[PDB]
Formats: sequence, structure tokens, C-alpha cells
Amino acid sequence: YRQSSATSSFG
Repeated sequence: YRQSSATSSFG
């Protein structure tokens, strides 16, 4: 799960 809808930068 990506916290705070992680952007492609983080994900």
C-alpha cells in the first residue's frame, strides 16, 4: 500500500 497515494517518484 502506498501511503498518501505515493507519486511515481516514491513508488
